[PDB]
Amino acid sequence: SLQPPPQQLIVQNKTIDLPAVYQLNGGEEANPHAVKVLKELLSGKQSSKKGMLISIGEKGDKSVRKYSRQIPDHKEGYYLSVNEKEIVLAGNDERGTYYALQTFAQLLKDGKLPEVEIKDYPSVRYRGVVEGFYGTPWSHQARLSQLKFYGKNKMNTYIYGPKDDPYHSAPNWRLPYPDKEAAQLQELVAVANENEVDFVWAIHPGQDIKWNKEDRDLLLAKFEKMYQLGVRSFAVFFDDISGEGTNPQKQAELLNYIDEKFAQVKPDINQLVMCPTEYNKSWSNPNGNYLTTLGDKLNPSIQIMWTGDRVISDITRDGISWINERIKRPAYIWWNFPVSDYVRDHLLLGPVYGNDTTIAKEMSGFVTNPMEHAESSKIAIYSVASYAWNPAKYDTWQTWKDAIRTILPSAAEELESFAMHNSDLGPNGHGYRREESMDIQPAAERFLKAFKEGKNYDKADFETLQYTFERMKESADILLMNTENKPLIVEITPWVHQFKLTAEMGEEVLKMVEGRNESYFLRKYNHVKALQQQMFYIDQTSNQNPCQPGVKTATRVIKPLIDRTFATVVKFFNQKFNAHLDATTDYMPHKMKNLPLQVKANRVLISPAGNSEIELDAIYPGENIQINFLEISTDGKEWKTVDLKQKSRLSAGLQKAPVKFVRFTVSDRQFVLTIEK
Ligand SMILES: CC(=O)N[C@H]1/C(=N/OC(=O)Nc2ccccc2)O[C@H](CO)[C@@H](O)[C@@H]1O
Ligand SMILES: *CCC(=O)Nc1nc(OCC)c2ccccc2n1
Ligand SMILES: [Ca+2]
Repeated sequence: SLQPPPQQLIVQNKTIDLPAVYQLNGGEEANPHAVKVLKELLSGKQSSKKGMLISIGEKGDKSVRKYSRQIPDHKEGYYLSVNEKEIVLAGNDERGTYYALQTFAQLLKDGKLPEVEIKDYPSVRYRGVVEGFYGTPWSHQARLSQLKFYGKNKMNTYIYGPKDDPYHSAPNWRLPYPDKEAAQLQELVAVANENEVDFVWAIHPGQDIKWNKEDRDLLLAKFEKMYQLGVRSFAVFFDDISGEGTNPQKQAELLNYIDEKFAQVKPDINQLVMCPTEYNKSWSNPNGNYLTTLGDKLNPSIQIMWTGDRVISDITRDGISWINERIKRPAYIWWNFPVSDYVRDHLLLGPVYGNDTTIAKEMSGFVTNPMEHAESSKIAIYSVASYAWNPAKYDTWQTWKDAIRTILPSAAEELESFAMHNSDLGPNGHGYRREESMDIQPAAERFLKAFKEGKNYDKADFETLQYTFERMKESADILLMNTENKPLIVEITPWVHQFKLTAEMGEEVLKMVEGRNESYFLRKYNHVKALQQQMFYIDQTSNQNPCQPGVKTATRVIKPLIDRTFATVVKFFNQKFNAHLDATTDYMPHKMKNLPLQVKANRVLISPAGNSEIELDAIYPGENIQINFLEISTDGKEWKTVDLKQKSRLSAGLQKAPVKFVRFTVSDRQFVLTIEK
């Protein structure tokens, strides 16, 4: 179950016991970070000249002289061997020896090891994570846990650049970090050194940069300050800006100046990376030369980032050849998944897939932009680690499961059950979607076809939907009480509650389908109406972010099935008993075309596309109104007019006037009312 899978592996079907007495060779000349891991696995057991020999070292150390032809000639490569007589842990360099110990740890199970020989190295030079999303940046504790996660999975790159960090971007990118933040970054560097991770500190100055010597010197003095805190890798981001910062000639000259007077003057600087203004094909200029200007001017040692054909996209062979021909070097991939800062009411916990597995030679690096929930991003981050190290053997679904069993061994099935139905994005401006609920979709669709048109449904499909809802409630309850990874549970709790209510509503709707007598039907109908109101309450109190507030879950297949079945059986009931039950699926306290009202924060809106009127559930102080292509009231009858101001964009302030009724009548497609709460 080795992850990432080695490049060469030979297994024997013999097993040996971890030596109760051993003899260590090279503990004083091999990588201290590797030796530490090794003595943790050996602790309690006896060290002496007598007993089984264990040899650790880098190529060149006396300890591994006998094995120098077995060691691959690759950066961060290594050689591992286990048999009845000895154990050999030999890297090509110090990082190779560490990675050798990471594979060693997985092999050890029940104090036993397999007789095995491994020769291994990475297909992609730089592999890791870039924290470059919009929203609440990762807490200090989350980042400490991230960096240890990367070393176990042989990730060698952590790029720091949260967009909402003011000392990284606007407005204070010229200012050194305050003492509290500086000591915290100094600890992150230490921890990342211990885990063999390059800490890349980025800076995002392009929105108000001036191409003079004052800003150029200040950017360097900040880089020097970051250097004093330990940083040895650096990046400059020019994404999502307007104005003079988009000049490719000035951008290249700045990065070349950083190379020659900073990166070439220090003794120990590693990566130097920049992100271009045009960072995807769809947004580049055909009548232009931005990318060819960078490609010709940028020093060859400086990397250039790229998200692919679009802002959210999969990386193909056509797409990477399109950019490599222009920038005149292999691209440094910035892959925007599972980042969710444009769909903040969803969790994206599905598998990693869609990236070509034969283009390892065509890319300098590969980093994933994750979500603001750090522990939840581990599922996809684990998969990127596997993909980037050995793409030729990358198995999508098997790594998704292996990730889940590593993140939460105590309740892995319960978490897989949760993630299976929390992976799609819903409709979004990028048109980027993922698979969800694929195992139950066939039976779901067959049940609803037959149900809508009087035919009998297969009893097996009906039982498959009952089995689903029942297991959903098991996982929700078990996950909420799980203390193995308390940070993970805290992140997902609002979705876990909504998950459970979805499942309860599902069971009640299926009982409406069975529908024995009239009295039972109305009982289940009233219970569904209560569950709807409960889902509304969570949606309005939990995760009230300023962008897409609320909580959505199981949206691709499960929620449409429950809503469509509820609407259908309610209409059959009204036809049979001549009744007038409400068939609407989402609770809404306000009232009144078929466009439903929405409540987002303190806003009340109509969904975008004598006359008509909106009635609130009470009186509220009014703030403003916005319409895009006349009167208000508090009791219905006594109205009053306020006029609008145009600039498509009609606005008007209410200035705290009491309001309950709003009307538009016949005078000269968003439509929003903002109130005070
Ligand atoms: C290079 C890159 O991806 N930049 C940002 C990025 N921005 O892409 C945009 O949506 N760009 C944009 C679109 C409209 C207005 C302003 C910027 O995409 C990622 C996914 O949202 C964000 O996390 C990144 O910070
Ligand atoms: C919820 C507020 C919001 O949408 N913030 C946000 N801003 C930007 O761009 C700011 C220039 C953004 C870009 C890409 C993805 C998400 C984003 N969110
Ligand atoms: Ca050495």
